[PDB]
Amino acid sequence: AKMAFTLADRVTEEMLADKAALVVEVVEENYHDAPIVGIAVVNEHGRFFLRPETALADPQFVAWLGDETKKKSMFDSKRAAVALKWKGIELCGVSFDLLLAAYLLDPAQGVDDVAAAAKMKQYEAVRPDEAVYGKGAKRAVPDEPVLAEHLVRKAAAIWELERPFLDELRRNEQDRLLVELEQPLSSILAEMEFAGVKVDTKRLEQMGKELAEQLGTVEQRIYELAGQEFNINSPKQLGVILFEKLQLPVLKKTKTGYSTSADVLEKLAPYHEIVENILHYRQLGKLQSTYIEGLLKVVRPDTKKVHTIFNQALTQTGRLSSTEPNLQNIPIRLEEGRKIRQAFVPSESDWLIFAADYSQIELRVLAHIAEDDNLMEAFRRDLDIHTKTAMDIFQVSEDEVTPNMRRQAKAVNFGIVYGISDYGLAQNLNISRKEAAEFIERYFESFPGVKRYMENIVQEAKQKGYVTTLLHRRRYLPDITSRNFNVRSFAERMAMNTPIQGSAADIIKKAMIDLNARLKEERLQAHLLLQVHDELILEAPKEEMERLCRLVPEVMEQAVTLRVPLKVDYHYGSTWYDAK
DNA sequence: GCGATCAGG
DNA sequence: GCTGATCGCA
Ligand SMILES: OC[C@H]1O[C@@](CO)(O[C@H]2O[C@H](CO)[C@@H](O)[C@H](O)[C@H]2O)[C@@H](O)[C@@H]1O
Ligand SMILES: [Mg+2]
Repeated sequence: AKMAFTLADRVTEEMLADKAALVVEVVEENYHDAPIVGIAVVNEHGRFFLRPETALADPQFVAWLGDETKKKSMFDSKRAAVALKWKGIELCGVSFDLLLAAYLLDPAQGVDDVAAAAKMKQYEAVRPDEAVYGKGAKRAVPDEPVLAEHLVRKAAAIWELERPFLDELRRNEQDRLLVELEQPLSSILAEMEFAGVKVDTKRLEQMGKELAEQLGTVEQRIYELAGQEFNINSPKQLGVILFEKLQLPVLKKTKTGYSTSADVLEKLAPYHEIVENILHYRQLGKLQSTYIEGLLKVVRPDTKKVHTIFNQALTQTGRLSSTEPNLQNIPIRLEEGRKIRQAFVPSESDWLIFAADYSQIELRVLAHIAEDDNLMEAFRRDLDIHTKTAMDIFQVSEDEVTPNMRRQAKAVNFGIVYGISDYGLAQNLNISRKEAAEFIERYFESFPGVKRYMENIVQEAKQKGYVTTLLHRRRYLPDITSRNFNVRSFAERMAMNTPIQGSAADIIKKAMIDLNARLKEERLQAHLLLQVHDELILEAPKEEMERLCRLVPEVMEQAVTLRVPLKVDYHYGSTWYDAK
């Protein structure tokens, strides 16, 4: 059953054909400055395995890799491209990425390796990576014979699977989504990750010192009020102190014990002074452990930069995710946590951070897809959407909208943007499910077009089995037919929400591609560093700010043309914190 | 390893 | 509502 192939000791001309399935294996999960353990090539002439030290030192092979006219089919090309960038080698001509193809066909399958993608087309002549490399403290690279056969089988699977995957994408009207959006985006993300973001470690360390002192003060105060010392970080130990020793009311319980989440503590604060201190401790501890110590752990000592990895094939909405570190959830709401952003600085002297964000892109997308007259008019007038929503649902003039009314209208809009249930809204506003439902009812009366859309999209999901986005991304919802109210309800809200969130994801991805093309045409040194769902973060020479102030918003606003305009806000400064 | 927690959009 | 990082405890 063994698969034939040549275990080459040298690179030959037949290995450099203009079309091939290529495997440049990086076993380490985090591929930054990571080892390439082997290379496999499959083309019209045969199957070949090459030792990295050999292939990567060969001028012809390196030239072949960087030749845009020599087309390669791969799985997770970004991983290979980045690992190669760290070695000063350019990878060009990737015309098909099986990971991205599988992801577009069905994001819910969780395809994470060639074997998983192959199984989608009943191809099983390849082993899962985990079976070959193991996992955890057991994860390691097998002897050459085992490694070589695995890489060749993966290349062979890619070679065989390109056509059927492209055929199905074509049927789904997703061929352009792969070739014109996701694949070009993959290269841009590779550049962003490789560039990394500079961190002011001295500043971070100084902050940690301060928090350490503040944590010590609050920590001691907590034992003072509790009358004893315990592990505040232990929900179990803390639960004992709060609900047994101090006799605080049990307003909520968890699957295993007493609930001590912030929302619960907030309600208990009036009963005892220890509560506010626990909350403060929680806040400081979160910053210290996750955003100070955690960040410092992944900063590269030599360059002082962090190189995140964007997972482009994970979410069912089309959004990106960020890891090691996660740069999509750096604090900003509270001033104390916001200061963390002062640690993210430009990578060069006299450069600045530039940040541009879409203003309410999700609700604008909803106005467009639902063709709701009221919502479209609101955005055409560039109204404060929360104030407008409050005016409509509570039936009052703009002057009559109170701060509490706007806050609740804003919560309703938040619920619409993320597709939360009436139960979730009730929880967020600390009201009854019935009152939350009444708010939603009033909203649909004010925005009948949105109501019709939500009804129609649910019916469409049930009829076709999936829902789609502006650029044809797809999400299957098998649970839409469940006879279980909760399971079905969740699916219906995803049917409602995915076209909204997913289309917003499509738009910013296209904006990134359009922006990089524009930056190159204008020969600006400015470059993308991060994407945080509805915002783009760049760095550039201070002398390019004025040009970026006009260029970036324009490109982002013109990425697509909707029934309502798109609006982009922007700021720049010496640190990410200052780009506000 | 996994629940409980909390950060962002 | 989701994804990722932390912690404590299995
Ligand atoms: O290279 C990213 C790419 O690989 C997958 C597996 O095919 O994820 C792996 O690498 C990520 C970055 O280190 C990890 O977060 C993840 O746990 C690991 O399996 C894909 O999901 C991703 O698109
Ligand atoms: Mg915004």
